[PDB]
Amino acid sequence: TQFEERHLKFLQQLGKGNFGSVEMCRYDPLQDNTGEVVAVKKLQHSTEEHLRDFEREIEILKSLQHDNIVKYKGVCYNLKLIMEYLPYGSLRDYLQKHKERIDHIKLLQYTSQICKGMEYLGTKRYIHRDLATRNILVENENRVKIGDFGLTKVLPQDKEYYKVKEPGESPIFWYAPESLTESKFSVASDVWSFGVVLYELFTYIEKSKSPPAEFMRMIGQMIVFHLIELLKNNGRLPRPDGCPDEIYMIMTECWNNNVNQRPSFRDLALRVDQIRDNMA
Ligand SMILES: CNS(=O)(=O)c1ccc(-c2cccc3ncc(-c4cc(OC)c(OC)c(OC)c4)nc23)cc1
Repeated sequence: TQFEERHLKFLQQLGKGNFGSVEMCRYDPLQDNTGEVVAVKKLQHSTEEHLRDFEREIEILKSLQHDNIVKYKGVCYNLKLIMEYLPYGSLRDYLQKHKERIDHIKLLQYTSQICKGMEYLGTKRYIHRDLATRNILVENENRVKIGDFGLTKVLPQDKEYYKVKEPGESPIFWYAPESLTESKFSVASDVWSFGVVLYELFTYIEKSKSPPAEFMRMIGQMIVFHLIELLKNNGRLPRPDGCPDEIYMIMTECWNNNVNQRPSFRDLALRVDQIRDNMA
């Protein structure tokens, strides 16, 4: 689980997000082109503050072992996080690319896996804070994984929420109202954002239907102010084209202004699994 920098061969840039950057590399310590391909995450620019967040992120990933969470492999130290490489990339891109070939039953299979991954985080009192299809990865056609933990926090021992306000662009169109108004993040705000993930899936990532596109439409520098007002006024993302009522109702329940009335991830998984069965 200690990887030597000299043996990591760069192949391509996989993405940037939240001050981190990820590369596809081949780890080839025998220098004979037989090593495995791995994903390598590094800081875009290493502050001492950002370095300390990165170290906690590594600890979090390392503590997670679950079929629907990307596998930690080790570190390389300019500290680098080494992970398994998932060959189908981000669910956001995969879904868009194969939309004509992925049915509702398959979306619910992915939805179910995301819920189980999230329930597992919950058991460790981890709050993901960045649930979005762009952060979900595809291992194969039957299996997705939560694939990034850059914003993930551990709840204090004595509170059910964690207050945090970072510099940078926040993904406001996936945020719960209380995250926008009070900077409070909790299992319940992860549930809110999960409802946005579910919306993303059922729109098949159609560009004009993205959460920023739909909310901007509804609002017409103070964008956060008007987003807050819209949500307090029960403005919501619409039912996606083709989305059944019972699935849209899962979304609308995740999007409760009342924090304590949102479903649990365990109940989300049950409902999804039941609807899946009914469809099969
Ligand atoms: C969305 N946030 S991010 O861009 O910083 C990011 C990028 C990569 C990963 C990541 C973390 C751990 C394992 C990964 N395995 C494969 C791919 C991946 C593979 C792709 O191709 C097969 C691809 O398409 C170019 C892609 O685009 C985002 C990501 N990405 C992996 C996590 C976050």
